[PDB]
Amino acid sequence: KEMPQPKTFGELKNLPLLNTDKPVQALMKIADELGEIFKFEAPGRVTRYLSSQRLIKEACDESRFDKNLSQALKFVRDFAGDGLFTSWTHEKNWKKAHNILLPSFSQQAMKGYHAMMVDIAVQLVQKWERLNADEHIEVPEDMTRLTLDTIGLCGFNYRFNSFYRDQPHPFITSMVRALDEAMNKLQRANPDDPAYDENKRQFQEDIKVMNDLVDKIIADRKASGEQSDDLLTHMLNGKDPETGEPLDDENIRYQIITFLIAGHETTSGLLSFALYFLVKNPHVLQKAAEEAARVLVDPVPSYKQVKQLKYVGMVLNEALRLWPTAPAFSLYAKEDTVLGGEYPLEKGDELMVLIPQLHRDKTIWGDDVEEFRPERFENPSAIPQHAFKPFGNGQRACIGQQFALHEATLVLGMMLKHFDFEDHTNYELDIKETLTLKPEGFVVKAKSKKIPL
Ligand code: MNH
Ligand SMILES: CC(C)C1=CC2=CC[C@@H]3[C@](C)(CCC[C@@]3(C)C(=O)N[C@@H](Cc3c[nH]c4ccccc34)C(=O)O)[C@H]2CC1
Repeated sequence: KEMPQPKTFGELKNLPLLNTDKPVQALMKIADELGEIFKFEAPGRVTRYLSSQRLIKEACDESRFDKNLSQALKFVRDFAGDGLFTSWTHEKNWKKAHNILLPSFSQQAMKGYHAMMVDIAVQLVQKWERLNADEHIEVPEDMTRLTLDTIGLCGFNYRFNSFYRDQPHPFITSMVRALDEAMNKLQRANPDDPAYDENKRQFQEDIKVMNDLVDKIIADRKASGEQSDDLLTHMLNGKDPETGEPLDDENIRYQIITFLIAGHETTSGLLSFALYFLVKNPHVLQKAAEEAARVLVDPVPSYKQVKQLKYVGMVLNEALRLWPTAPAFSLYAKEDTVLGGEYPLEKGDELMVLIPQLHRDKTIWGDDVEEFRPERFENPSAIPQHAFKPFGNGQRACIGQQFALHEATLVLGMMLKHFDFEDHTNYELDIKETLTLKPEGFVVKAKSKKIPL
């Protein structure tokens, strides 16, 4: 049949609909109006936005569809290169890096990172214990300090020392400005008016800053023979069991840059949304706080204790349901195929999965999809295949999922053990869109339960 399409702007087709500060939220409203699938046309390109589990369960069939690099990922590839996130599945360096790194990101590998994660989580708790009575917490700012420092220390034994600064690390200044330039180029019609030579100049300088610190990190480690159990040691020593080859130093740099992007606001967003929903749902906060107090009986949490924070895990899954912090991914058709018995696609045709809309499919979740209810995840096995996809799909799924959830469960556990929280401004959710999503200006007050560390 005829696929629905949103409003057009003459020869510009649908392109101006993404000339907005909040394109994901705009696409969600278009999905609300048009339903499970809509065509999006621009001069020279056509994609289809999927919102229903019924169609997304077919999109997630790896025999029929593979990961596409969206324009967003193609612009990020200028500095993330052939790292896992910005590689095609058919690139030799994708399969090598995947085989070498995947065992180092397992639930079981988190035992080795736990001590380092505790180091940064304790720095967060001590910061909040040390605030004066009249002061508040800038939640996304503090969560980003935690997640960046955690990936720096577990990733390559580097301390960003985010709790010791207002001003970002020079690497982060360049990474954030490079990510901004990549996202800004999406809505940039003609990028060659002489105003955009200065953007392009700044872009090349930020790439050089990122390449220089990371190449130096790798070079320093190769020299010292120092064997830290971090991802960088794993990458310098590891061999792909298929090819028998290791990663080269350039590819290792791209992997580190990719991990630092991922571990920044994409991961801290989960913690910012989780705390937002907890302060807006005080009975849910109380239930999560009762679990944290019952389970976290030692001054520092153990790996086994974090694994026993079941309700805190449910809280984080329910935050990922409503506001997944990497809210879309792109696929292409491996062969001519028919989607949902109705939508014929040619080989190469592109799909975009709109994850926030998938997570609001009433046929899966029931009518009250806007409610924050962690009890939806009492038994995560009960969720049908391809209904809950905040970490993407199949062999191209998030490699960091167990790392992100261990980090988030540990620190949210400790926060709920150590503090009562107040929504002292009655904060109005305002979701800022970058490469990720965050509750912009989210602030709370934390009152110590005066429990020692
Ligand atoms: C919450 C936190 C969080 C979310 C919601 C998340 C979401 C995603 C989604 C969705 C994809 C699939 C993208 C696509 O185009 O299909 C993906 C791919 C990826 N992610 Mn993770 N990601 C992390 C944290 C997250 N990632 C962390 C932390 C790391 C590493 C330290 C990480 C490293 C990756 C890598 C690497 C890939 C690419 C995997 C592959 O294609 O082989 N990540
Ligand atoms: C780096 C990772 C984390 C990201 C992945 C993304 C995937 C989908 C993106 C994204 C959410 C940013 C907003 C545009 C959107 C929804 C998209 O459809 N974009 C399509 C369609 C599109 C929009 N503008 C374009 C300009 C040219 C070509 C295509 C487009 C695309 O990027 O391809 C974006 C966030 C950043």
